[PDB]
Amino acid sequence: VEHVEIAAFENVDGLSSSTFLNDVILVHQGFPGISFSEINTKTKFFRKEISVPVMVTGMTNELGRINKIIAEVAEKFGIPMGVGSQRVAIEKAEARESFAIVRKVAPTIPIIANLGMPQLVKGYGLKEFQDAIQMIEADAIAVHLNPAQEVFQPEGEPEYQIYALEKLRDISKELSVPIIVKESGNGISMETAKLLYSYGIKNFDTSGQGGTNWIAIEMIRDIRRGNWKAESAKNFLDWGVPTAASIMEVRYSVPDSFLVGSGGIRSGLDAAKAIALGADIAGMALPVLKSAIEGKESLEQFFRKIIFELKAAMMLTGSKDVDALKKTSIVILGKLKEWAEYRGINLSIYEKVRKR
Amino acid sequence: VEHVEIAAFENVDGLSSSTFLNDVILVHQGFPGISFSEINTKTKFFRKEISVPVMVTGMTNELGRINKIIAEVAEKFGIPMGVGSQRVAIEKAEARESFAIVRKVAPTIPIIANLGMPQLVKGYGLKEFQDAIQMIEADAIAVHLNPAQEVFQPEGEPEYQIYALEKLRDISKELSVPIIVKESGNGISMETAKLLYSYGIKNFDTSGQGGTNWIAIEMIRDIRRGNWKAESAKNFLDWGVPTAASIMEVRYSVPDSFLVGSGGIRSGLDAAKAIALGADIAGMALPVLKSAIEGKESLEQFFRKIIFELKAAMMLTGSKDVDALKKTSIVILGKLKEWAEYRGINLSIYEKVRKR
Amino acid sequence: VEHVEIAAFENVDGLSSSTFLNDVILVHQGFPGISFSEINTKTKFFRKEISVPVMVTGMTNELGRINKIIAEVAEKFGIPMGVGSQRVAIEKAEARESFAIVRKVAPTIPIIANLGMPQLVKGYGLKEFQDAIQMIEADAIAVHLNPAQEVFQPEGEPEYQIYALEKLRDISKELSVPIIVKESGNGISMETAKLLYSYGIKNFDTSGQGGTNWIAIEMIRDIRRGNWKAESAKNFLDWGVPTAASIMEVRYSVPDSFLVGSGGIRSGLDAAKAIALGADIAGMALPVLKSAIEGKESLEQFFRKIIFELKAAMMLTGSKDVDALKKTSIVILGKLKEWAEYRGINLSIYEKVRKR
Amino acid sequence: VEHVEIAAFENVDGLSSSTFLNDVILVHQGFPGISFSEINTKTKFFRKEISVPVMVTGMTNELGRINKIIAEVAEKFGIPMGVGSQRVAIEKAEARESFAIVRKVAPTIPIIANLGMPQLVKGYGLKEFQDAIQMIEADAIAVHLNPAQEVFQPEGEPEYQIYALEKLRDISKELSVPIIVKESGNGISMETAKLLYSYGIKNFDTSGQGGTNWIAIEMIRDIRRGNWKAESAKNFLDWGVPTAASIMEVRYSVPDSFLVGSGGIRSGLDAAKAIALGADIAGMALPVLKSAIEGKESLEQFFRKIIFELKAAMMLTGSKDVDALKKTSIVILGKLKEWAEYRGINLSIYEKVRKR
Ligand SMILES: Cc1cc2nc3c(=O)[nH]c(=O)nc-3n(C[C@H](O)[C@H](O)[C@H](O)COP(=O)(O)O)c2cc1C
Ligand SMILES: Cc1cc2nc3c(=O)[nH]c(=O)nc-3n(C[C@H](O)[C@H](O)[C@H](O)COP(=O)(O)O)c2cc1C
Ligand SMILES: Cc1cc2nc3c(=O)[nH]c(=O)nc-3n(C[C@H](O)[C@H](O)[C@H](O)COP(=O)(O)O)c2cc1C
Ligand SMILES: Cc1cc2nc3c(=O)[nH]c(=O)nc-3n(C[C@H](O)[C@H](O)[C@H](O)COP(=O)(O)O)c2cc1C
Repeated sequence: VEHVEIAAFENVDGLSSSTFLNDVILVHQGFPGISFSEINTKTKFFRKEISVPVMVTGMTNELGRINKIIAEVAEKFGIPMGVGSQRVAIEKAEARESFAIVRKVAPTIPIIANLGMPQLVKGYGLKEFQDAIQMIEADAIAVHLNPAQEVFQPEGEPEYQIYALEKLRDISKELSVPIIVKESGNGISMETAKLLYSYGIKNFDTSGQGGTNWIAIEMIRDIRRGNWKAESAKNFLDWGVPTAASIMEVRYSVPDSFLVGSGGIRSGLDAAKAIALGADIAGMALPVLKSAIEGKESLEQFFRKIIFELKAAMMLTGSKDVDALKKTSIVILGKLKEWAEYRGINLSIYEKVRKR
Repeated sequence: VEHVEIAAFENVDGLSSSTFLNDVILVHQGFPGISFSEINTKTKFFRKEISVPVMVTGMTNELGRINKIIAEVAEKFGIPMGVGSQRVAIEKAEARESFAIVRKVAPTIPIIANLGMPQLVKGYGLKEFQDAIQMIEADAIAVHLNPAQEVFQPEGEPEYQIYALEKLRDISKELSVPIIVKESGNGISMETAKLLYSYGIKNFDTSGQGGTNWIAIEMIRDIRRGNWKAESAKNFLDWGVPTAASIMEVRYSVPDSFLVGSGGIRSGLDAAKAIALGADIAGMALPVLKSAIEGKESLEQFFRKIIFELKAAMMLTGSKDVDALKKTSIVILGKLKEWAEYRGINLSIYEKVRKR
Repeated sequence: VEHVEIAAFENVDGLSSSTFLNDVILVHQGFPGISFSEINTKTKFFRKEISVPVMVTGMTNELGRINKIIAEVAEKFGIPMGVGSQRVAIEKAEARESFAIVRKVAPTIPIIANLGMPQLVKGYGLKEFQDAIQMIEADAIAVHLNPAQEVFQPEGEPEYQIYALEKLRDISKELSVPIIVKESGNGISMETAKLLYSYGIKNFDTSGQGGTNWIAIEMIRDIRRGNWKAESAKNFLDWGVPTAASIMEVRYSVPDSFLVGSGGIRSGLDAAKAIALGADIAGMALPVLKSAIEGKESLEQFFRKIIFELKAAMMLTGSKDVDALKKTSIVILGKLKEWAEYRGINLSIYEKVRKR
Repeated sequence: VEHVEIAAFENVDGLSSSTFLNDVILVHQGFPGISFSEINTKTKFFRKEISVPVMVTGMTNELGRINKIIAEVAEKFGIPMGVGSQRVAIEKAEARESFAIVRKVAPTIPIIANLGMPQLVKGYGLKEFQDAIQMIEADAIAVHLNPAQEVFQPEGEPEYQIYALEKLRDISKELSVPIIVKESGNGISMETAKLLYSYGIKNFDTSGQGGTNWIAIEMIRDIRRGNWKAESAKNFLDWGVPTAASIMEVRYSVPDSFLVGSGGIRSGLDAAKAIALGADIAGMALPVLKSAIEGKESLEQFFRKIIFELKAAMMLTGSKDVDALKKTSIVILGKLKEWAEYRGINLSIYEKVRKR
């Protein structure tokens, strides 16, 4: 598919965009108070325990073999996996297999189902959610927001009438698993998290700018068909809430949330920063795709590296476990500091909130 | 004409200058609450409704055909258009046509007459103003300030005594249509807006630095004649109030103003930022000229793009209409923030005023 | 002489240093409320009136012809002129003419004698000071501080003991003309100004970093002799109080001072900024020397250029005279803002002070 | 030895790291109030007086000759010298000489022993400490922290259980000399300083980032071995507390500490800055190694240069002695300013603490 081709092989990772993660420093503790072998990376993911506080977030036959590779490696490492949109599989019986195998190959890890928010204004509802969940015996379902991508694509247009949320709220009352609302690379602001929260959504995946740039992907699609919209997309390459800013806004405005910090997480250090900032876990998509494309051992080496990097940051902050990481001392500098200040985030009360 | 030749084909657009608009961020809303097709870009321009909150601002035989192109396309898109200085048409009856074509080809949109503050200093009075208006059946008249251009031009030297403002006030009480006071690239400060406001001026067009650089144009003219003033002009290339700062200072110092945010507006995103910051409409001149020179179809495509970009910023901020855009969430960072703080602009109270 | 050779023809103007004047913005006024021909640049210099608020500051047969040129042009333009150090003329009768000529060629302007603070640590006293004054019928005497130069020069080491100030205080009591204390490229701090003030010094010339870099001059002298001190000098190239910061410190700590704002003043805009910030007049040395070396007509053109640029800044700020310019609206940003804040300069009470 | 090979000949000094000392400005005093020849650089180092407030910090048969050169030059200049880790000398009776020579060739200066904190959880205790000290007749012992280096090295893992401090605390009551706790290039934070202080540690050596980058050194070791941990070390090159930030944090959090400011000290201006910021003395390692390798006269010239540079900064700040330097006027700007602010270092109570 053209989207996968562009994302994996063109220069669109963080193109003219920023996570603001470089504005976050984890304070080095020269006397850690622990040994490396005592570091415990285990944490809760709803009703299950996972081995490392990171998930693979959703990415849409050839698509099913990447999904297979990702799922088996995720299972091995005890990390949760989101699948990409299950709309095609809801509609076409054939496509059901390229999702199913996930649970054949990953019996124990949390698996998160996926449908787009715009589908809720287009006839999708309780049944479809139940089908997407059943299809992979999912432990949760992610509902994704991608208005920026939809705005810049040749075809169709974004529809996010409030009805979607009213329906989602109804759905949440009969679903057997939790709902996560996630972005797709442009981030969740406090106004959006408060709005979602007001309809009963308590679980968020920031998916901020700085990682996969979908506006850049549509720019490329546009250039490829000589569409003038490409020039317009260029103006919006840096559009969105940066991941680090998104983590703060969501944690601040809904302190009881379960929070995935994703969008440009490219190292275990990035993952450690996201968690220390306020996330409960870090999410990754694009670098998982690129490694899985190289093959199973490449993705295994990828996760070994991400996990080493995470434990390195844990060790060097004297953080024996994830709960300790979430309260370790940080510095916030530069644009992220200015962002937080303008946005009314009292850093003093932020600190308190991130640490509880 | 030399000035048009230099503006169109030399490197004078934003030369060593800045709008400060890069310090303005529109907060992305992942659940916009609207569909793209419900976005309404209509707004008021004095007694008329326009289709988009953007105007072409004034730009001075061959200058009549560019005006004709601009005017038929502005009519098509339902956007207001200011003409360039009518001085030559007051002084020569034969220059009237290159303005009279405007109303034949654009019978319904607001059309804004144009005379200089220099003409008012020099004994233009009511009749000249009435004649400029009648010549194009104008819906208002813009009076331009260009002391910087006058300072640096090979020939002549500016006069801006308060007697001209006494004249303007006298004229305004007998005119059939409102007066807009606009700059020409170097922007309107709070002192200047307040002074004008004390003389009954309520409508402003910021025309701040960052776009067409008239000091740069005169520097080039000076270079061309081997005039030593070109070195002095170079020291002044970054002179003036940046467009974003000017929007802020005028809205802050005259809360009730009708305000055009102009000077370096080059995209529908720039336009959306200017309006969200505090302008009622965005103005553009130079890129409209450059597209009109290419032709009617080039300029039609230019406007479709501006409009698409505007609506994309409204969609992605959850702004269903121009009133909502005016109150959407922003971040102010960097030098603009330092500018505002130094100039006594409480950013807390600024938010209140811009949202009303 | 080697110092003039290096200053005039090597890369030492602003080398790795900064005036901080780029952090000072004069607020553009689109309706100035004055005309260009009514602008009055006349100001006071002790008991004389000068035509422009700028002086040539001191610069050390061939040295007497550059002085002669500078003096005749300064007389022509009505601007005060400091001579360079008169030590050699106190020490040798023959060296007197290369100064004396000054007063033959420049009978009316203020002329400022020059002796070093190192001469006061070394046994110059009243008579030597009187002789320096009489030799050129000076209207004031400058005593220069150059400890950085002395530190890094190949030969010898600085002495700035307190008895030299006791001596200056005593001398000042029997002198017929005022004493100005000036630096030589490294700027005057509030601690230094307050100390000088406690001994009766009322008149200061900032000579801050960002213009002529004397540490760079000595570095080059050191390099030219294979002297290892060159590498040490390199580490101190950005040593000193930037001119803009020095102006603020002296104005704030000695509000009643007469203040020359100098050190890196390279245009009439620089000069206008220095005065707006708090100086009574601006000072220049190096670019005058460079022009003088090309000849009298070149220097005449240089002054015409400086004056035009000063009047342009006055015009475009609506400042009818120097007193108006001193209270015109400014913006302070960036490092200078941070400098001022850290040094306890409340930017609100600073405004009050500079405006009186 | 590989670590010396890499430190001395690869690009690892300040690689992707920063001391933050460029954010510290010493205020120039154009009238110093002292002479160069009167400047007194003597200061206390526990029970001894040293000639200059700088030490050589510890660096680990050809390792002995470098040590012998360093020690004899340090003796000549009256500067204290730390040795590298004595672990091998404890285990191997042959290695004792390459440390003991130090004391034959430097009978009078303070000599500082060295063992690593992780040894305390691996069998080392009072006896090994007494041994280390006796072997070189030490005046103090340094216990080093190098967790970041141990994390990234091919072989092994960092062990810093609290037991190590419990043991160290016991040892401290029976040792005949003081204990200094030092980092090794990644700096000491307030949490770590306060933790050490709670176990009785009063003496600290910041060894902050910006100088020798041990994560970089291990990265190169990993590269050379084809180890994938190299890619992970690259992610951590800028990890740690910058030297200037560490000096502020330790002085702030343990105001009566004896404090060595080290990590990236490369000139006497860096040393002066470190001292004025709040250190008692400055420490250097890498540049001493590099000079020692070139030979005795090179190292002699190096110290001459450092000392001249320190006295230059003392002269130019009007600091007659080390006590005066510690209270001289400074400006803190930029990232260091932001770091201190985030970390709750009230810059006003900081000023008091560092000046007492
Ligand atoms: C090829 C590709 C396909 C994607 N498809 C989906 C999708 O079907 N569902 C969805 O929720 N997110 C989708 N995502 C968005 C990711 O889940 C993630 O939110 C975003 O890429 C930011 O993370 P990253 O920077 O680690 O890639 C897709 C991303 C990629 C790269
Ligand atoms: C070629 C040209 C001619 C102009 N002539 C006029 C004029 O006659 N009247 C006037 O009010 N403004 C004049 N303008 C100023 C514009 O109206 C506008 O204020 C300024 O160029 C800043 O907007 P921009 O950056 O979008 O060009 C002129 C601008 C251009 C480029
Ligand atoms: C070649 C040269 C020689 C100087 N000699 C003197 C001196 O004799 N007396 C003194 O007070 N200042 C001396 N100055 C310092 C200047 O008066 C002035 O303070 C300094 O150069 C900063 O101004 P500028 O950046 O405009 O050069 C000298 C400067 C130059 C360039
Ligand atoms: C080659 C080398 C070996 C080192 N070995 C030791 C060691 O044995 N003990 C120790 O405490 N620190 C050791 N250090 C760290 C230094 O003492 C110092 O803390 C660090 O290098 C930062 O200072 P610098 O940037 O001036 O080198 C070593 C440094 C170098 C360059």
